[PDB]
Amino acid sequence: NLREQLIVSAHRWLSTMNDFTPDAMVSHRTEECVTRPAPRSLGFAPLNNGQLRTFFKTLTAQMKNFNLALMPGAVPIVDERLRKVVMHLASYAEAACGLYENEYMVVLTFNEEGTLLRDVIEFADSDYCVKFAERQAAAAE
Amino acid sequence: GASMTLNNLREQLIVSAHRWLSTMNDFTPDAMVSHRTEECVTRPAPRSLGFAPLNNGQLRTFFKTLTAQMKNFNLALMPGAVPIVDERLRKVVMHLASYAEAACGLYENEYMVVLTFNEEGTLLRDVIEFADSDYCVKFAERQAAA
Repeated sequence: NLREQLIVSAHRWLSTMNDFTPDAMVSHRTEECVTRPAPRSLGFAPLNNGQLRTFFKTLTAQMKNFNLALMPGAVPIVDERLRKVVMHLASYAEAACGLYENEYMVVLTFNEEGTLLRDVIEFADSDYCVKFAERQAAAAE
Repeated sequence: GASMTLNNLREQLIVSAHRWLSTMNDFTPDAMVSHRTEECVTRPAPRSLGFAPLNNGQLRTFFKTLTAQMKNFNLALMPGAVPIVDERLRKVVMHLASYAEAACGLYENEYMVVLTFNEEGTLLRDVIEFADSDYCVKFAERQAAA
């Protein structure tokens, strides 16, 4: 059943982000998979798997105990025709300048079998991203 | 008629999602709260913006303010985005861009919206509006300065 497979693959993706190693975080993707941070005002460019893995190499060295979880009451929204899963998520991590806590709407798109990830839209709380960058800059001096 | 067999809830949900967009672009308070169930709320997100949900009456009052302060409003799918439809849950997800003209200049926001419809797919029963919160905060600043 396609709906069940898409949900399994969406939970697997969540699991690989929580593994929080660069190899695990880019696992189970198609060759041409693209990760697209959003909203556009953040100015973060999309990433292929190699660009993403390189970014995670530094991310996983600067943050610890990353956790991604469904928001309370949130469920996977599944479009079987488009092989898409939408999830409302919360993140937590530990940084040099304290705690990181954010909120996201994520759109996952899978291949036609529903077994490999081929697109991610990661729509973050941009106010929090901006504030966190201010915190990092504050620690820089 | 009744003895013909069927092979279209997805198409119905897409029609109602596009109707929601078109009535938003009509940009009158009445149009902007139309085709909703009696208990429907609009839920601003992320939580950091600090806004509680608005019921139909609260939302109409909000839009009376908004339609008095902005001109040439447009709400539309982001470039290249299409509606994402979960027939089982009666949900439609849309990545949207807004445009309007205010006293302080342009209003240009971006959202991920989750519409939930009633079982028949003909009335909106819930909206989550996940906004670009940095833009929201900056636009509040720009408005205060003016």
